[PDB]
Amino acid sequence: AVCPDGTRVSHAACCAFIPLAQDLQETIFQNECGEDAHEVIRLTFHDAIAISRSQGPKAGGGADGSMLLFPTVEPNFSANNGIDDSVNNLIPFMQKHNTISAADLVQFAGAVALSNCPGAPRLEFLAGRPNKTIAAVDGLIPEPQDSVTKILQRFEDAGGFTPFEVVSLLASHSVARADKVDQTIDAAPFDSTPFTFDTQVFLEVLLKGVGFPGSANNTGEVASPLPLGSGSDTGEMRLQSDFALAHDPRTACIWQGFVNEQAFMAASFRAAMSKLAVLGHNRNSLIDCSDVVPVPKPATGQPAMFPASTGPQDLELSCPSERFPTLTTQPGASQSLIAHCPDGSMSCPGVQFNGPA
Ligand code: HEM
Ligand SMILES: *[C@@H]1O[C@H](CO)[C@@H](O[C@@H]2O[C@H](CO)[C@@H](O)[C@H](O)[C@H]2NC(C)=O)[C@H](O)[C@H]1NC(C)=O
Ligand SMILES: *[C@H]1O[C@H](CO)[C@@H](O)[C@H](O)[C@@H]1O
Ligand SMILES: [Ca+2]
Ligand SMILES: [Ca+2]
Ligand SMILES: [Sm+3]
Repeated sequence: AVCPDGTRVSHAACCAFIPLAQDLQETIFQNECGEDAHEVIRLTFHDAIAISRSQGPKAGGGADGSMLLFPTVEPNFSANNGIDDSVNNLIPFMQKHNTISAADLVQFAGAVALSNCPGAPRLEFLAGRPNKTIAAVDGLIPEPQDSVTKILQRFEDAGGFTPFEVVSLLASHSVARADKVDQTIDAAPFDSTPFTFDTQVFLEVLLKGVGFPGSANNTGEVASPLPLGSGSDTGEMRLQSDFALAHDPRTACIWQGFVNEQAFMAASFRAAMSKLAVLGHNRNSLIDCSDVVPVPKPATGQPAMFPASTGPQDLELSCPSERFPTLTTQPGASQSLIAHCPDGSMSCPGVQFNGPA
């Protein structure tokens, strides 16, 4: 088909996603992999994972837009703490771009946001999820204090995910920060490059922790290898769950497998997101609109590196059968601050709408 703007696309049904991408980029992402992109990418996962094979359809409809359609239910569960701002940012798009369902809007917006993160894959995007569902029940969202057994079980119950797929999806923590785990600090990143979809998170979670970016006894948090912060440039935070996954016998070799393996990490993330984005649906019933997902920013191609203040002597390795790669170390005697802002500054407040969530 040829869309009103002149773009030739695979299917006429995909045309409406072109002005939706443009509006999302102009209004909330500004083509950056920043705070508002990060919040939307987390929303794609919390919308989709709230589904349970064992409990039946009444527990939740998966990638069904339930967070937007029932903004006062799930966003208020304690495991969904902080999800409200992303829901309030996307509801105005649901109302304006009103030929696209809330469910499709959530997944597409996640794809567009990810496209702004250098090294991300260009996600598959299928369209056609209905615009009516139910509110999910509580307890379906994994939490950072959860054990690996609990987490792997949640993902298997939700959609048959394998432990490989689960760790693959956690490549999203390469572009992720925390505001609620420690109430005294904002936007504590999970790796030293939270605006770049690289493999640093897999490397850095394997370093010995030496302190905390904020206070020392928050639920779901463990010691960080790069806890130094100053002004708005908050130190790195480490989640108990990511730490546990990196060291458990079921997942340790998969975790290490992504260190310094950018294209493998990106292709694996894409395959698992392909599955996540259609939870609650038969993929044979959705039409393929992958061609209207923006082309991602390319990585620079540089290998992973130990941040200054760290080195191979700091590794806490857990995979007996695979060789840890030989990496260089960024020069410098002490930790560099991790920038609060994509252009390296500290002053970049993201667009935020008020709303019902
Ligand atoms: C065991 C599974 C996971 C757990 C327990 C987990 C936990 C968390 C926690 C606690 C935060 C911090 C929220 C805050 O306090 O502000 C967070 C942030 C984030 N997570 Fe995860 N997560 C997991 C899986 C995922 C997956 C599968 C994705 C996406 C495909 C995802 C994407 C992100 C993003 C992008 C952020 C950053 C949001 C922001 O910076 O505002 N997470 N995660
Ligand atoms: C999907 O459902 C939502 C919620 O019912 C619809 O949102 C309404 O959209 C109209 C414009 O079409 C607005 O006047 C309303 O304010 C919106 N309602 C709410 C509660 O925000 C949306 O239009 C539906 N989309 C599709 C494709 O059917
Ligand atoms: C970042 O900053 C640290 C000091 O905070 C340096 O040691 C490093 O070389 C890099 O410039
Ligand atoms: Ca949902
Ligand atoms: Ca990163
Ligand atoms: Sm946030």
